[PDB]
Amino acid sequence: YKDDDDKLDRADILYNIRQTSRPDVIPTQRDRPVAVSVSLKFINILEVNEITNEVDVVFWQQTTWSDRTLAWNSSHSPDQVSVPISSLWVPDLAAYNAISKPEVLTPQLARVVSDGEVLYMPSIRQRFSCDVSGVDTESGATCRIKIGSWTHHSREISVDPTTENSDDSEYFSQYSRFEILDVTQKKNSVTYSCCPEAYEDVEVSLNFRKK
Amino acid sequence: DKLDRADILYNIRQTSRPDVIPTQRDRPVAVSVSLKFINILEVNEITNEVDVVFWQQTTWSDRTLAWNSSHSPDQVSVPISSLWVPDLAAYNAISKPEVLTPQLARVVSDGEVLYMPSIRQRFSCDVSGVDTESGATCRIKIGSWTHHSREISVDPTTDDSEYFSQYSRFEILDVTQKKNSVTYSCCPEAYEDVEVSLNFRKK
Amino acid sequence: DDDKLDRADILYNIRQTSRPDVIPTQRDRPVAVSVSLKFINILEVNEITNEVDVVFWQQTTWSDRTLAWNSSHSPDQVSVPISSLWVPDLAAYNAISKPEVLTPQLARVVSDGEVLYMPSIRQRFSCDVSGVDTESGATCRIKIGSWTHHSREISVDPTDSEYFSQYSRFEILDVTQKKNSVTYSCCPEAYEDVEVSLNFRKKG
Amino acid sequence: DDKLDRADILYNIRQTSRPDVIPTQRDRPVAVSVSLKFINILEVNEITNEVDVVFWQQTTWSDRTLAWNSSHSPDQVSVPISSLWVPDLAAYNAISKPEVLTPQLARVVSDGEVLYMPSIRQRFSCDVSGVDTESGATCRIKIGSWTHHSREISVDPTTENSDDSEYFSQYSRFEILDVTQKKNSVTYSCCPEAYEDVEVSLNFRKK
Amino acid sequence: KDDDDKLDRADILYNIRQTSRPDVIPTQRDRPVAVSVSLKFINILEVNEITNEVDVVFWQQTTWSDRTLAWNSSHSPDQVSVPISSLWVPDLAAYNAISKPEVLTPQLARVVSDGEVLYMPSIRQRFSCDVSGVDTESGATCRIKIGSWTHHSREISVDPTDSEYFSQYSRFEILDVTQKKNSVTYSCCPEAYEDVEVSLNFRKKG
Ligand SMILES: COc1ccccc1-c1cc(N(Cc2ccccn2)Cc2ccccn2)nc(N)n1
Ligand SMILES: COc1ccccc1-c1cc(N(Cc2ccccn2)Cc2ccccn2)nc(N)n1
Ligand SMILES: COc1ccccc1-c1cc(N(Cc2ccccn2)Cc2ccccn2)nc(N)n1
Ligand SMILES: COc1ccccc1-c1cc(N(Cc2ccccn2)Cc2ccccn2)nc(N)n1
Ligand SMILES: COc1ccccc1-c1cc(N(Cc2ccccn2)Cc2ccccn2)nc(N)n1
Ligand SMILES: *[C@@H]1O[C@H](CO)[C@@H](O)[C@H](O)[C@H]1NC(C)=O
Ligand SMILES: *[C@@H]1O[C@H](CO)[C@@H](O)[C@H](O)[C@H]1NC(C)=O
Ligand SMILES: *[C@@H]1O[C@H](CO)[C@@H](O)[C@H](O)[C@H]1NC(C)=O
Ligand SMILES: *[C@@H]1O[C@H](CO)[C@@H](O)[C@H](O)[C@H]1NC(C)=O
Ligand SMILES: *[C@@H]1O[C@H](CO)[C@@H](O)[C@H](O)[C@H]1NC(C)=O
Repeated sequence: YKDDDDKLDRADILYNIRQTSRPDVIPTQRDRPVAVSVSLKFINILEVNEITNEVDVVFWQQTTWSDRTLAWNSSHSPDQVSVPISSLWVPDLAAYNAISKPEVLTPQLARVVSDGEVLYMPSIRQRFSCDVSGVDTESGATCRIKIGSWTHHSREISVDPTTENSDDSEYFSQYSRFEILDVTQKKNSVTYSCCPEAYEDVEVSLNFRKK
Repeated sequence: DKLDRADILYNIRQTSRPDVIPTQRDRPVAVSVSLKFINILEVNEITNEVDVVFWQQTTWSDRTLAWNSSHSPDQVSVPISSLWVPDLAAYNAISKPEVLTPQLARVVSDGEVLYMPSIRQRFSCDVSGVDTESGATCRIKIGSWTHHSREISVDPTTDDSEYFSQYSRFEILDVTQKKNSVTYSCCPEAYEDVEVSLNFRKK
Repeated sequence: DDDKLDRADILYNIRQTSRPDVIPTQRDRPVAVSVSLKFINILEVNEITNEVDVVFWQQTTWSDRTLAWNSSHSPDQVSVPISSLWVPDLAAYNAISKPEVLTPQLARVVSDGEVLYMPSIRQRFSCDVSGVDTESGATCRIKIGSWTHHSREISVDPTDSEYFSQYSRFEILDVTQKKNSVTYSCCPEAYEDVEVSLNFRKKG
Repeated sequence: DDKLDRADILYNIRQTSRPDVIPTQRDRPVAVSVSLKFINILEVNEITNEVDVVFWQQTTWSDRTLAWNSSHSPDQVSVPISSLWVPDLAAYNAISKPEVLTPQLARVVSDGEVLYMPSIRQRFSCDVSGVDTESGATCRIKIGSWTHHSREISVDPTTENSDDSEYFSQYSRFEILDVTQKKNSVTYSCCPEAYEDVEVSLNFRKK
Repeated sequence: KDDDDKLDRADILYNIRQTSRPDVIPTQRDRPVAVSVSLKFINILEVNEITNEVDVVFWQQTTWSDRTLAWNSSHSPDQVSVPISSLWVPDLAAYNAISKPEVLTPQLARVVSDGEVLYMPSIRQRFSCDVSGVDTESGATCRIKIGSWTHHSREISVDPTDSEYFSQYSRFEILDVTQKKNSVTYSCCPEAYEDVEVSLNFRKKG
């Protein structure tokens, strides 16, 4: 703050974050799962198949977590900096019903806050297999997207689904063939017969309609 | 906590040889492959081609990666570039395997390594009778590309209802796997591969 | 100017001072980043889906005057791979494809410390196409800003078809680039963005 | 087998192996053998004269500086091809990048032979006329080095096809009739020297 | 006949990487670097009559010299293959390309012992150009601008030069190909940038 556009300060913070960050290791502070907070803000619904139950969409994946080893006294340093994600540890998030690669359309940077929180918001385009039934009714279709960690169980990573549907058309495209009805993010946990340990995910329920 | 996990990752990088196969004694390295399908995206009966998504459940061990986890974590997530991985290939594939998931493996304390990419990939196989109640049966041949049977053995394993999409255009009747071997006129040595047979039909 | 030795040394100097991940802010002032798009063709237009497939030259310029040298007996500009430089993390907010880059990824660094960067980009967008079969034409807006830097770190300044292709199915009516400000009911600080207005139509 | 034997052989290869320099022993060209074994014909366009196919590029050449005594050690190993010199093979009538569908590894034999066989999907312009008849279409593919003279790289075409059935998809909408490979040396106004290739001729038709 | 001393080739390659400067224009004598560019078309695949776009495959014959790479070819090879990773290469771009160039060949060059570098990627790119009368006897006449992307004329000068490499199975034939020197000057920047106009005149067959 104040002296925020201090280039030397910024260089040093980044040097520090690199001396300290370990990108392949989960920043479990203590014992608790890393609380990974995830929220999708959709931008567009591009392609929709009534027949094959497949949607093409574009969403901003608002993602956050803390690694307080990264932290620093921002008394006379800047409050945040931007850091290429290849430098930081990043939750290994994935969509379990994804049917195409997550396509990132944005620079792969993240903000680190002086308190050790990281804000990561990539713009993603991706296809899913989900219920497209009734997309032309006016109760609308409801497409459910499941996202959590691919390899870290619940005692290692937990998903917080805190989200608001009020600001939703601050994000969505005025020019879509579709319109958003509601977005519902519910936290739940999934186990698997083969395997111990429950994996936290957020279930993002996308309610939408052809205009 | 994470200084343990950090140090376990250091040990893995010390010992691991991502390019050399971890042969115990003079035994083959035993690889378990088990496909659990999630989607069947496209199917052509005129060309005999299929576009599927599946979780490739894979396990083997390297005991040199093992550690005493009395008072340290039991497993850790590790980037597969740091480990040896079986060089597996679907012999009858017709697209590159597109991996949909972070390329991370789980390394267990005993030296077991758990790796399971979600894969999207296209195959040429028998689609005759997809529109029929008895369904088409498509076999996918997965084995090692460079290691013959004395270096790598591929052992199948395993139920399917817990993975496959309800919203699919198709349903799964049955998925069965069997160990198979591959030889060639030109080439001495046999190659193990698992034959996954996907029996399926339109809803 | 072309004395090769001067050039290898200027590039060595730049790689010593260049901090490719750190913003070149000076005097606790933002980095000023002029952006201007020069459209080069409009390849595919879809009026049912409101998507446009365009190819454009993105004139980008800003300065880091630590990179400066005394060119009194030295070349005034050099070409420098952008791997070696900080670059504004520009993104198009209503893009729907990743920016496919058709050109060598070099920049020109000028002895005064100004950096001239201009990639040819083909990218699909979600914009307004209604009226493209009308003489007043479609108007399609593209919003470009920094992805992670708010206004106090990065500013984006605003500024015919000397560039546009004469073999496109479409003709350009006008282009206007106004500097608008973005905030969200979410995050405190404003983001500086240049809204580019492309008014164009089909020929007939 | 024996892991540290295998590790050590890898170390040895990475000491001696020069991935960017041709392995010319006793000053004559590197012989490269090339055998294509088609796995499927996925798409043919009869009017645009283009075929899309899948094949196994059986490639072998020798690099004797790579050799070791295999009395009490493995006979071959697997090696990532980026640790090795590979021939710079190209298909002159290819109209798409080669899409390698398999692990990019090779087998180094203890006599210094390299064994490399990528599975490849590529599109070619060739003759697809008569694909619906039964003398068939014959699609000629031309492969050779992109930058090396016959004096630097030589191309062995030796090739059987009695075993075509072992490779080709039974479920293809086409059937192979024959595949013959002929060496062929080409000169260029550009350059003094001639560059060898191999014509592969894919005589095929629908079923 | 000493083209094959493998150790000799190792050392030349060693010498090249020591002297080479992959990100520095190799300007001799305060000359601009002279780059010859020459296209030998191979195919024309997807001509679209309405969008006015064509899809071509062509071998970009490209050459220039860097005398600092030169060695005595007296008792050593005349040329060597070298990865372009290790050499400077002109930042050439097709100004009216609407797709990225897709290089279909190993990205190597030949360095001759005089410092001449021969570089020829086979390329497959999509262009926005005049495709009027493709199925007439006059043909379509599609022109392609290829120049340095960041170097002006005092830095790089681009110089020009049948149908001997064009595919007979193409649905098109080549009438003529002409290549002209050219400049350019934008109401934006002072200097002029040299380019090459390549004029491909062609038509459907029959
Ligand atoms: C509360 O919502 C969030 C939760 C977690 C992480 C990020 C956000 C977030 C950040 C955010 N910006 C900062 C930011 C941080 C980091 C990366 C990119 N951006 C602002 C902004 C402005 C213009 C383009 C893009 N992003 N904007 C929105 N809508 N949400
Ligand atoms: C027999 O089962 C296996 C055999 C070998 C390897 C993996 C498995 C396995 C692991 C597994 N998970 C852990 C894991 C290990 C490693 C990588 C990713 N995941 C659970 C889980 C849950 C939610 C998303 C993802 N993975 N889940 C399933 N179904 N199978
Ligand atoms: C206002 O003009 C600009 C502002 C900022 C950055 C670049 C430009 C600019 C540069 C420019 N050239 C130099 C250049 C600099 C750097 C990179 C590429 N090119 C000339 C030229 C000519 C033929 C192809 C390409 N570029 N041309 C145009 N029209 N604009
Ligand atoms: C005459 O045979 C060849 C000549 C030259 C190069 C390779 C071969 C070759 C090798 C070969 N295998 C070894 C190998 C070496 C290297 C890479 C992959 N494989 C076995 C095998 C069998 C099933 C799938 C994969 N590979 N199989 C066949 N059919 N041909
Ligand atoms: C006037 O001719 C040229 C001018 C400038 C640059 C290249 C050439 C050139 C070189 C050339 N060959 C050498 C070479 C050098 C380097 C890379 C690839 N090849 C021969 C050859 C052989 C087989 C495939 C391809 N090219 N062939 C043709 N047609 N043109
Ligand atoms: C941060 O630094 C300031 C220096 O003025 C100091 O007063 C303050 O106590 C420090 N805070 C912490 C938590 O160390
Ligand atoms: C592992 O280490 C613990 C102490 O850390 C020791 O008591 C034990 O004997 C060791 N071995 C096994 C198999 O637990
Ligand atoms: C640059 O150098 C020249 C001579 O080397 C000198 O005359 C001049 O004062 C220096 N500084 C500037 C800003 O030109
Ligand atoms: C191989 O090794 C053995 C023992 O090291 C040695 O006696 C022999 O001469 C070597 N060469 C051959 C061809 O056996
Ligand atoms: C090397 O070059 C020099 C001068 O360019 C010449 O005198 C000599 O004949 C050449 N060959 C050898 C072997 O020195």
